[PDB]
This record gives sequence, structure tokens and C-alpha cells, in this order.
Amino acid sequence: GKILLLGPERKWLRDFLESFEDEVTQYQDKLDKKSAILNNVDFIISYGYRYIIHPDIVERFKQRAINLHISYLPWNKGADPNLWSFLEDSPKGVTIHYIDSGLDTGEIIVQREVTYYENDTLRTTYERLTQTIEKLFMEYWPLIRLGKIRGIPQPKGGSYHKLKDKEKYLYLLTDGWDTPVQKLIGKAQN
Ligand SMILES: CC(=O)N[C@H]1[C@@H](OP(=O)(O)OP(=O)(O)OC[C@H]2O[C@@H](n3ccc(=O)[nH]c3=O)[C@H](O)[C@@H]2O)O[C@@H](C)[C@H](N)[C@@H]1O
Repeated sequence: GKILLLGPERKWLRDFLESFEDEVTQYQDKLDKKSAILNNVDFIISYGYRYIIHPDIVERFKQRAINLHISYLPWNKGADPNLWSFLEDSPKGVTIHYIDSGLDTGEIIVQREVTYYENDTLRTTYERLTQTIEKLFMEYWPLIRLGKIRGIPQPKGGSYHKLKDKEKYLYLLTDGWDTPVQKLIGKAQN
């Protein structure tokens, strides 16, 4: 098969996908719906892609497109999920889901709660989320690749953010991603 990776190039992920004897191409810029990049692609994986996939592409790749999203869906769809999970004191974790129209709303394939600890920062929690989802993907991709797996419908509810929603809270992040999370818990509530 031919896999299209949307998002940044990552050596471990290229090597993993290629170990199954699949053909792997990667792209991280805006993807026009008639682009030849999609010619003969059999499966789409997005991880870290910063553009919304065109609906015509989504429908064309029904049940052949997944997204690796570092939130516990349905909470924190969209942008900066790790940050919002502390600002809004929400469930924390990672989710692999089929891509459907709209913004991180598709069927859940598997998810995992990720805990945080005393002294964690936005950096340490983000890196933990990242390790969790990458191992989870490695565990499940053998099944996903063979269509040996289906999802369950993602419940409506949870939450959704856009990039600009965090602007009024940036002043709390005095150490950038090294800001301790304890300082942020629930700051967007009340
Ligand atoms: C709006 C958008 O398009 N988002 C991308 C993606 O973005 P991302 O790939 O995860 O990078 P982000 O911009 O969040 O961070 C860049 C770097 O800053 C560091 N960092 C950041 C935040 C944090 O809490 N702690 C921390 O340490 C770390 O090194 C990280 O790599 O997020 C996905 C969930 C979206 N599905 C989408 O794909």
C-alpha cells in the first residue's frame, strides 16, 4: 500500500510504517483537493498537520484516514489541547480517531488517559502525551492497516478551541512551556 503522512517528517515513524513494506510519502503544507500527491494513496495518517483537510479529501478517504490527536476526545478538540486540559481542568490523554468532516470529531479507535504529577510543566506533560500516543499508534497500526478494526462514534460534547482562544491566558505562561501546570489548573473557569 501507499501511505500519506500529513505533518512533519519523523524518522521513527517513517521507519515504522516502511517496516510493513508499505510505500510512504510525507507532506506538511496545504493540500489542494486535486493534488497529484493523493494519486494512488491508500491511507492517510495525520499527526501534527497544521491545516484542515479538505472535505472532498475526507470523504474520498472515508475509513482510510486517521488522526493522532493528543487529547482525550471529545475534550479539547482543536488547538493547544494540553494547555486547555489544565486551563479547563479536563480529562487528559490521547486519541487515535478516524478523520471525518469537521475538526477532530471522527470515530474513536482507541484512547488512553495520561496522568500528570507534582511539579509537571507544560513541557513534561506534552512530552508524556507524545510518548503515549506514539506507542499506542505502534500497538494498533498493525490492526488499523488491515482494516481489522472499527471505531465507535465520538460522543458530542467535550470541548473545542481555536489557536487564538489562548491569547488572554498567555501572561500566565511566564516560563513558556516550562511553566508548571499547577499554576494553570482551572484558570479559564469562573
Ligand atoms: C493548531 C495546530 O495546528 N496544532 C497541531 C499540533 O500542534 P503540535 O504539533 O502538537 O505543536 P504545538 O504548536 O502545540 O507545539 C510545538 C512545540 O512546542 C512544545 N510544546 C507545545 C505545547 C505544550 O503544551 N508543551 C510543549 O512542550 C513542543 O516541543 C511542541 O512540539 O497539535 C495537534 C493536536 C493538532 N491536531 C495539530 O496537528
